[PDB]
Amino acid sequence: HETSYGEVVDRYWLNQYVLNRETYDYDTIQLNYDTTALLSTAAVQQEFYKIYEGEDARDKVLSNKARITVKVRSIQPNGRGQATVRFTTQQHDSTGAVGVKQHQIATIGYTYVGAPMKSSDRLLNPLGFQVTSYRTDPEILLNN
Amino acid sequence: HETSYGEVVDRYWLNQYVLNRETYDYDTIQLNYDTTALLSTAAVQQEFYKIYEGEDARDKVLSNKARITVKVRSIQPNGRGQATVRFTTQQHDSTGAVGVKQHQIATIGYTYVGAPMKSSDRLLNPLGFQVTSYRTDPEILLNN
Repeated sequence: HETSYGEVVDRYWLNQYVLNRETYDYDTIQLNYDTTALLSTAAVQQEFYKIYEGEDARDKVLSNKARITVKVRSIQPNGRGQATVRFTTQQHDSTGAVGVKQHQIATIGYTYVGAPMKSSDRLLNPLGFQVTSYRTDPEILLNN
Repeated sequence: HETSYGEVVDRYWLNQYVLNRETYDYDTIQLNYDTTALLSTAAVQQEFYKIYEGEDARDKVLSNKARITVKVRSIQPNGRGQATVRFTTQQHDSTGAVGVKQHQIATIGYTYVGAPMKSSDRLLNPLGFQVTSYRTDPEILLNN
């Protein structure tokens, strides 16, 4: 139960993680941010929080004047606690300007630590899913 | 695996159901509505959809001019496929008018039907959680 809960359950949590972390939408940002934090180890929390700190904090810069919309294309767990997630992001400014679609890959380390101590956390993270490492990179696209 | 996945997992799904079904928030209604539909049997879907149909359709009436905020207080599964959920609702109009807090009980029948056929559904409902019956009633409050 620590390493994996099988492909379907691991994909559920990985999907929830990528969607909540990579989406930028003022309408849902409280939920997206809190979900991402809940599902991250302390070290990954600190990495994520920096996106929302400082002069370039994403919420300060985008405000309610742009959305970053995320489409997950595939999720491949290796069954050993790592996964890759292929996803696209695209920024839509409230003015109607649309950015170029970005093809990305998240490389994710994860584990399940057991039911959280606090009832409130346990209600939203029953198995103690925790992302232990997270990075994103451009996808390789070999055109023919 | 059909009747229950244990208290912690059943509470996760029951909580998600009540929050998504009973919350009214224009900012999250697409997600709330779709989640509720996904997690309901066809018969329960038809009951839920009626809230959003006709002249008194809740989205038509409240628009983006009010929110109904939900606080779940307790969730008691019986381990046999039924649960009660104690929750409060309170309407906040965008003007600042606030309604009286409503103390409610949801009586819920549920089951798990297995991984959905469609990949898209399976990513959001990995175990095939399905609400098979759902009603809400005022909570009994015996004051002393």
